[PDB]
Amino acid sequence: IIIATKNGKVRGMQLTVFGGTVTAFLGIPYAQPPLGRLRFKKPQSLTKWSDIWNATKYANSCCQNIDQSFPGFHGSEMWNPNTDLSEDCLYLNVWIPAPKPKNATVLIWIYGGGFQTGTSSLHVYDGKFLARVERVIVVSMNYRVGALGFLALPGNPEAPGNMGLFDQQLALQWVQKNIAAFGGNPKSVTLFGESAGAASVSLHLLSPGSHSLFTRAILQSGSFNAPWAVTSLYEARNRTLNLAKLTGCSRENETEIIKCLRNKDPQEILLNEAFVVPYGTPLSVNFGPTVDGDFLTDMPDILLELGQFKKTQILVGVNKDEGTAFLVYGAPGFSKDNNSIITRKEFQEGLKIFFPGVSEFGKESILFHYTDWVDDQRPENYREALGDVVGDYNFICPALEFTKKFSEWGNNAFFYYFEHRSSKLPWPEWMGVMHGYEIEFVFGLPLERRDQYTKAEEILSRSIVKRWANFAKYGNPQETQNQSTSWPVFKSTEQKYLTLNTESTRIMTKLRAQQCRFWTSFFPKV
Ligand SMILES: *[C@@H]1O[C@H](CO[C@@H]2O[C@@H](C)[C@@H](O)[C@@H](O)[C@@H]2O)[C@@H](O[C@@H]2O[C@H](CO)[C@@H](O)[C@H](O)[C@H]2NC(C)=O)[C@H](O)[C@H]1NC(C)=O
Ligand SMILES: *[C@@H]1O[C@H](CO[C@@H]2O[C@@H](C)[C@@H](O)[C@@H](O)[C@@H]2O)[C@@H](O[C@@H]2O[C@H](CO)[C@@H](O)[C@H](O)[C@H]2NC(C)=O)[C@H](O)[C@H]1NC(C)=O
Ligand SMILES: CC(C)(C)OC(=O)N1CCC[C@@H](CNCCOc2cccc3c2ccn3S(=O)(=O)c2ccccc2)C1
Ligand SMILES: *[C@@H]1O[C@H](CO[C@@H]2O[C@@H](C)[C@@H](O)[C@@H](O)[C@@H]2O)[C@@H](O)[C@H](O)[C@H]1NC(C)=O
Ligand SMILES: *[C@@H]1O[C@H](CO)[C@@H](O)[C@H](O)[C@H]1NC(C)=O
Ligand SMILES: *[C@@H]1O[C@H](CO)[C@@H](O)[C@H](O)[C@H]1NC(C)=O
Ligand SMILES: *[C@@H]1O[C@H](CO)[C@@H](O)[C@H](O)[C@H]1NC(C)=O
Ligand code: NA
Repeated sequence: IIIATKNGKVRGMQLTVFGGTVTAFLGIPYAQPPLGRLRFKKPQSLTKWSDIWNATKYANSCCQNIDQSFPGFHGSEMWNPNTDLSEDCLYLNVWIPAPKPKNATVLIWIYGGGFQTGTSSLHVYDGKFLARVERVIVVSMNYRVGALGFLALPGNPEAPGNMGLFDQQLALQWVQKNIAAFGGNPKSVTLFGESAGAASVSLHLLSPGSHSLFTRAILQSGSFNAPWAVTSLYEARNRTLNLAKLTGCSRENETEIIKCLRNKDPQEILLNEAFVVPYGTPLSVNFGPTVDGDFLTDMPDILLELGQFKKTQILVGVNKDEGTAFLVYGAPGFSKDNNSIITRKEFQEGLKIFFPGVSEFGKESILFHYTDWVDDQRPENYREALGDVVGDYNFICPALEFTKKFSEWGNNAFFYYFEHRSSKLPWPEWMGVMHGYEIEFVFGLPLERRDQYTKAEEILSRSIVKRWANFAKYGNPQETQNQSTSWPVFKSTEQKYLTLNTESTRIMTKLRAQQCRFWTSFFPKV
């Protein structure tokens, strides 16, 4: 029931899972609360406590703006924080198998949400199934988001940037110093995350300070080379200064600006974050990763291209309809409550939404490459094209390009294409296999029979869970016992990938070849 850590004792709680037992430690602090004069600073080491810390409920989520477009709708609200927002939010969770394992592989989850939102306490991130079923240890942490986690005055340690990434780093550090006491093997740590969490994972592969803190990496629908993932030094300052003007904190001394932003209430910072950009969408990564010179020593496209990253195996993948979720947050003619048949004029209006600072020719080039129809009279043509545009540009092609470049330096890489639409999916059918809806299969929620997933979904999650765990444990995402399709390595010549679905698991090649030649070779020029 009680584990002694380097900083003090913590008490867990027993959970009944599938006729077995999992020990959860929910809400272990891993840093000094980044409060007062610590706001905007890198996270500070925690002083010991003398009592027994009670880790029996999730801690506070970090301060963040909430998705409000669909009040009462489970499809959006399942992603909103489900614990109190507070700046006092630097906590982590541990699920260990019962009985206490001897030398168990550790899985460390990093949530996404644009670097502006998200929390480790969400139901779909519940690591008790992985601990029960595969006897791995699951760790997840809260990390600062938005301006409070990523506001940047580069060089200035009062606000250097990438704080939330250093939050993540300090938690991986905690697992190294402490996870052996829980029965974990610190020499066998696999990072996994989704969306901005997957982008985070890839930045840890790049950051020298994280290289000794994990073994392997899993990137679900995200990588640092995605266009939303890294803010420029120009942008980051313009955004910091714009936040300052918006809060009356403009000063000539940059340090005085920070001190001024320290005396504002969390809510005034949050209210003004959306408006630091003029191209202002609910899907703006207003404050995100930057080249700080500490976490990130150089522009990550350069480090990737020239082989400057941790050499290890990666598991990378994407969902079939990455882009559809984002169309109901602004694109004209779209609704989750109808089939969103849009016209040519509405499609073009959508490109202006999602490509705000792009030339007319750039937008026409997108229209040209995506509107050469197999049948021009099919009314869903423009609706599905805009979805593919947003998903190929923002997720599928950056992940493929990341996998190609990473594997060219000699490491094994495995790529998947997830094409199963959850039977319990509350969004309409036109949105397909949505961004974020593999997560529940990965965490094994379909393994609970009471949760009214189908039998085929239980088997798909069970196979996925096995492959994730075999990858974490052995660097090889096979399922070796149930005459499963063998998952080949992804090589930049042949570019083989594995499809994930309830019917047949297939090996295909060159996912989205035509679309990604456009996005990776032509569009960066425009
Ligand atoms: C850099 O920032 C300036 C200033 O941003 C404005 O003020 C902030 C407090 C916030 O409210 C933003 O939404 C504002 O736009 C940007 O300059 C503005 O640009 C728009 C059009 O691009 C124009 O209509 C405004 O009048 C401009 N305001 C000022 C004060 O110049 C600028 O576009 C940003 N980007 C770059 C590259 O400079
Ligand atoms: C699908 O719905 C959109 C959104 O309109 C809203 O949501 C509906 C479900 C319903 O509750 C309406 O009362 C709402 O207005 C429709 O987009 C609107 O279309 C009309 C007419 O074309 C236009 O006047 C509005 O400006 C549009 N609103 C936008 C673009 O935000 C769309 O037409 C619907 N399409 C189908 C095929 O049903
Ligand atoms: C939470 C996860 C990541 C699992 O799933 C989703 O978020 N969705 C699924 C359906 C509900 C919606 C929830 N989101 C709320 C606000 O969270 C964000 C703000 C800002 C930029 C964000 C996000 C999220 C991605 N980004 S983004 O990758 O940078 C991007 C930006 C612009 C165009 C395309 C992609 C959406
Ligand atoms: C920590 O928890 C101790 C034991 O509490 C036991 O477990 C919790 C979940 C409750 O169900 C409680 O009724 C049980 O006795 C407490 O005795 C102790 O006071 C707690 N410490 C702090 C600082 O809150
Ligand atoms: C755990 O495994 C590592 C190698 O992966 C080994 O060096 C270490 O001593 C092991 N600890 C145990 C078995 O307690
Ligand atoms: C104001 O600027 C001075 C030098 O320009 C420097 O001490 C620091 O950045 C600011 N002063 C304080 C007390 O923070
Ligand atoms: C393999 O098949 C058996 C049934 O024959 C099933 O009970 C088990 O869960 C499957 N294992 C995996 C890893 O899919
Ligand atoms: Na081309």
